[PDB]
Amino acid sequence: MDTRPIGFLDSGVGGLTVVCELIRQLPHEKIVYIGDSARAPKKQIKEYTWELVNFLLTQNVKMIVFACNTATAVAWEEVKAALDIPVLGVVLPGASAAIKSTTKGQVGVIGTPMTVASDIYRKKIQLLAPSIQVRSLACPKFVPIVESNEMCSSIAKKIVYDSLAPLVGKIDTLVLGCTHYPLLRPIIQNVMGPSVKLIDSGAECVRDISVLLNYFDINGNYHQAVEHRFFTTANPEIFQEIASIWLKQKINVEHVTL
Amino acid sequence: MDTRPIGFLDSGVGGLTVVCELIRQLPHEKIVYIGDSARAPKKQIKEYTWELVNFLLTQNVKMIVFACNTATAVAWEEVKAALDIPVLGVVLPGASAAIKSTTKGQVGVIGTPMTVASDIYRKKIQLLAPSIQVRSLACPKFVPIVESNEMCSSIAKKIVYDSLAPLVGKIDTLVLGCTHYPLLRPIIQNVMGPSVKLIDSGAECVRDISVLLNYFDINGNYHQAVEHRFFTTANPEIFQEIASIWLKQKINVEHVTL
Ligand SMILES: N[C@H](C[C@H](Cc1ccc2ccccc2c1)C(=O)O)C(=O)O
Ligand SMILES: N[C@H](C[C@H](Cc1ccc2ccccc2c1)C(=O)O)C(=O)O
Repeated sequence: MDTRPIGFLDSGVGGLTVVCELIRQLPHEKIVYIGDSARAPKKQIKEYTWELVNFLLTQNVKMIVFACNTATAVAWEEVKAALDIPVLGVVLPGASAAIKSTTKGQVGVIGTPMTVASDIYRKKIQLLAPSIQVRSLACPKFVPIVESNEMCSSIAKKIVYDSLAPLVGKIDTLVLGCTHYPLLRPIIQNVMGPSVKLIDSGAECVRDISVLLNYFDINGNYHQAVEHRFFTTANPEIFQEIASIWLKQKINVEHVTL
Repeated sequence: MDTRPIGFLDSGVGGLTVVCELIRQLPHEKIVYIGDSARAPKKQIKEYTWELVNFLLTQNVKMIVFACNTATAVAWEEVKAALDIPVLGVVLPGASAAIKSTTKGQVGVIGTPMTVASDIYRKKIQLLAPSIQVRSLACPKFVPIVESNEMCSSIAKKIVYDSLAPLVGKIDTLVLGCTHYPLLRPIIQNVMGPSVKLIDSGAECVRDISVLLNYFDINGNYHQAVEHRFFTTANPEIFQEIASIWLKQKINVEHVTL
């Protein structure tokens, strides 16, 4: 019965992969997505996140999903306990998925410099499972390559190659700790080898959403969505581009100023 | 960090399959299981369930799982909204799993006479997804066959055969709507044919538990369980038997009188 949309707060266009996963897994659910392209330390990030949470709230969402790994690591738990509606991040489900797929216990997590600096993935993994060895590594060149949509670029494959070098042959499972990275998946697989299982946090988060939607009895109509709404705090046009390619369809973005 | 056990309230020994699923999927979690073998209408079942909930509560559980389809259908939602700790049933996750696996939209759910009379599975399936055709059918001879542990019995296979006749070739997916039935799985598959996907509610419930344990940040120690405790309101010895076979190990049952 609940026709209210699920809200997504991202730091830019990265979270959009989480969205493509939702549309893929729960075609009937409606979406409210706000990506704070503009703006860019920690305490300051909480403030920014809250601004985006309040907006999602004024959009009557039944749920809020932190599609941003950094935001999750900094405010997720706080915002989660301060609201009555469900709030989940992409970090925990990716860590839990990794914990369960590790064969030897040597886990590698890559991601944004800030996500890695927050060291959230390590702290969660070794909190639920202390014995597992976690190896984190920032890949600052990955995000720019994705937004360029030049993944097949042999120039890109080199960056992926050189960037992962430090982890090659040292881990049994690698966590794509940035929602941008699922677009570099094939390349990442090759560079690591078929012996390394890759965990897509965003995708693992969507699989958690259905379970949560059930548990809190707030599902939408399974046979009916189309009323999707996207908000960005800057670069509305470049946003439409990237978003229209990943979601394979032109989408209407609305320039917002919180 | 949460070392509190997960509580299981069953109507007898059936729920034990849900337990074997937990032990299988989350070996580290601890268990408190109460099966009300004694006692046996609707309003009266709520009272009985509550008695078992209060007991589980006096056992300091961090979660309560209705391992009984009938109890779930009658009190789950009530007890769930009256407690601060998480409470999930086996019905919803089995219905949601069926909704998602149905190819044509012709779903068949079997189970206990009471579960079927409650018509809970139909109501939930056509509530979340109105267009799906749901065909329910009581198999009162199934439970007795399982407790006898004579499944390979050609006499049993006949009962399974004749009991499912009404659904054969009329559904694309069949829901094992009784926690007892997973033990008759092979037989049930043959009688339906490889074109029918079977949904094991109990198993689908356990897969939901991990997601919930995460969400409510109440996981136990992943590397440590052994402190499992079983309580039955009658027939403690016959209980030890059945339980020791399904769980492949002698287990200590405690005769309780709520
Ligand atoms: N996800 C990266 C940017 C983030 C930075 C960032 C992290 C959190 C934010 C929260 C609210 C508004 C803006 C934010 C920006 C990162 O490097 O981890 C990107 O989309 O380029
Ligand atoms: N699960 C069946 C018994 C149940 C009956 C039943 C249903 C709910 C109960 C709740 C509390 C105490 C006893 C109960 C007994 C059924 O037929 O659906 C069995 O184990 O034989």
